[PDB]
Amino acid sequence: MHVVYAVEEVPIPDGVKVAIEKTGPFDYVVKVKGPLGELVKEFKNTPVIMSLSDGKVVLEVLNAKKREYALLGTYKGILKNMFLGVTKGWRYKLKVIYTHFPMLVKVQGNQLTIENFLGRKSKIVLEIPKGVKVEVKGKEDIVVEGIDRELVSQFAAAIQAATELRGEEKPSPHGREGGLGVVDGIYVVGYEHVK
RNA sequence: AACGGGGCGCCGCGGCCUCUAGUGUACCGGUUGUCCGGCAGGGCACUGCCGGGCAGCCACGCCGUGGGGGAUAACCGCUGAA
Ligand SMILES: [Mg+2]
Ligand SMILES: [Mg+2]
Ligand SMILES: [Mg+2]
Ligand SMILES: [Mg+2]
Ligand SMILES: [Mg+2]
Repeated sequence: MHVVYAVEEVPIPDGVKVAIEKTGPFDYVVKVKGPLGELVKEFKNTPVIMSLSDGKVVLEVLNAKKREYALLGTYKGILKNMFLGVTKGWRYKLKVIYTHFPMLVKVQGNQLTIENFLGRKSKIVLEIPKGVKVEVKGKEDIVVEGIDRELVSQFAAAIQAATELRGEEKPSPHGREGGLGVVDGIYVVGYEHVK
């Protein structure tokens, strides 16, 4: 379809300061300062016109096709996620599932390490990025907290994918005659806010 | 079974000659037949033949011969609207 003009509005919440700066012909840099910290995002080569209006961010498209009109909801969702990150934060939870070999997960510094995964002598080591806090709850839960939902979710995805094997090392998901197979690893169980 | 850790080959490539092996009509010795009168020394038998063998060359000998980064393929995921 074709759109002569479309507009969307994201209401800025209390205590959150938004700055929008034009760094190019169609580029934007957005800074969101909240109680929990600061978030910075870039929107490059975009048809969406972003502006500020008395506590709201206005997103506008003029003479847009479907591919340009779809960007309004995406930018709205990104801005809402940034606001919720600076206000309440983000906290992703992961579960540690083992069948015979317990997987010792530990956070030392900005390395997170998994030992004894399936009895492997090798140890999985992951570099925790800036602005992500990793905590190990008991022998079964992992918590990743931050103010960037994309960064926190990406790190949780990396943690889950570290325990998934590929190639010839991939074990059979199901057992003999249809039972459960060797399903061992760390599974992202969900998300919530810090506050 | 596997990841991970330790050890070593085979194939190829590039060098080297210390060792070992080959050659080595440089060199040294033994010996057959005949000629130089005999001994000695020697000619020829196309090194006469046999044994050893420096240097050099050489392999059948020795030495070196790697991890990493980037963008990616097949795809696997995060966020995410229409
Ligand atoms: Mg060679
Ligand atoms: Mg000889
Ligand atoms: Mg004589
Ligand atoms: Mg004569
Ligand atoms: Mg002769």
